[PDB]
Parts: sequence; C-alpha cells; structure tokens
Amino acid sequence: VPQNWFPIFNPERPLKIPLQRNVIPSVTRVLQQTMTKQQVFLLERWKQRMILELGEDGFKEYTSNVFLQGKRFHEALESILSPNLLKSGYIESVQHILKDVSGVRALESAVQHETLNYIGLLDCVAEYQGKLCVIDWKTSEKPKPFIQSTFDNPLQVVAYMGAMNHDTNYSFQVQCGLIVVAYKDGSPAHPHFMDAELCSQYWTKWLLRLEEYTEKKKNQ
DNA sequence: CTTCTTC
Repeated sequence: VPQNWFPIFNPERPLKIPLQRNVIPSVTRVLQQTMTKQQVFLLERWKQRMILELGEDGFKEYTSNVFLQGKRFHEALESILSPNLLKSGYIESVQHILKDVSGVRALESAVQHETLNYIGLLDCVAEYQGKLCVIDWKTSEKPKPFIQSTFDNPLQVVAYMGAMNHDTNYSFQVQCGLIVVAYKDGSPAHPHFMDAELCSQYWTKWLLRLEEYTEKKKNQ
C-alpha cells in the first residue's frame, strides 16, 4: 500500500535534547542572537538608564504599553488593508503613505525558506506608489529619518523577501522593500524605500547574520 | 513570532 518508503533501521549502525533545538528559527531571533558587541552594549546602557528613572516596575509597564501601542497599530493597519482608528497618532502619522498603498497580496502572513531554513511573519505585501514591495510598519518615539536610523529593519525586510520568493505558498515574487516609521505625535511618517539593488546588498548582509547564527548554535 | 528599546 505505501508509495514512498524509508528504512526504520540505519544501515550505518544521558541524552536530554530539548524540542526547540530542532525548531526552524525565526527571522527576528536569528538577528537577536547575532547582534554586535556594541549593539548589545548600547541597548543595555539604555535599559539600565531607564530602570533608574522609572524603577523596576515602571519600566516593566513602559515595556507593556510600547508593545501594546505597536499591537494596536498593526491591528489598525489590518482593518484598513483587509479588502476611532483615524484618531490614533500613529495612523494620523501614516495617513499620507497609506493612501499610496493598494493591491494587497498578503497581510500578517507567515513565510518559510526551505533551503535556508528560517521562518518569519510578514507585515504586508502591497503596492506602494506602483512598486510591489515587502512593507514593514513600525512605531517609534524618536525620529528615524535615515534608513540607517532603523538599525536591523533593512535586514529583516530582505529576510522576509527572499524567503517568500521561495515559499511554496506564494505564486508571485517581490523585489522591493519599504520600512514605514510611524510616530506617536502624528507628525508625518518616514518612508524608507528599498529598490532591487539595495535589497540585494542587505540580502548579502543578512546571509552573513544567518551564518553567524548557524555557527554559534553548532558549538553551543 | 510578534509587538519595541541603540543611533
């Protein structure tokens, strides 16, 4: 009856291995276990300088509203891009960019690379002023006017791209990226667009961070 | 996994 057969026994021949060792890693964590010595340093100086102004608990809920404010923003964009939200400062801030968005092909949709073996969750694949791109919407309290102000956002964007131009669940491909940074006070958002060549150069930088991850784990 | 925090 069975049509494809593999052997139960191996013709070649206190373990307590955890389940997650074999899970396909995610795009974000691959990046978080590959941060530079200076990047981990700069963020920790920020956490400890924070907790001193707000106490161990005040910061703990400062973290809660940042995450939630992000949450509601993405719930807002899914309602507006599924085929009072206009009083949100973040939506006030993206309203101009958002009128440039049509042809939505995916919202909050998971992506998997079979050969490169990582997963991710794309914000949205839509047309922005005609160019079909992977879009990453992001909240921020400080302005991020240049793309190098967004830190690792370029590399996750290109990580979502090249992984979804091979994910079998997508018939189409994409060759551009867009990071949109929305601010709480309502001032206009900063679009950071990434044409095909600039996604190519970050894609190179992302393949380096993927090798660091596979290295650090194999010994560990 | 995300949602963010470095500059």
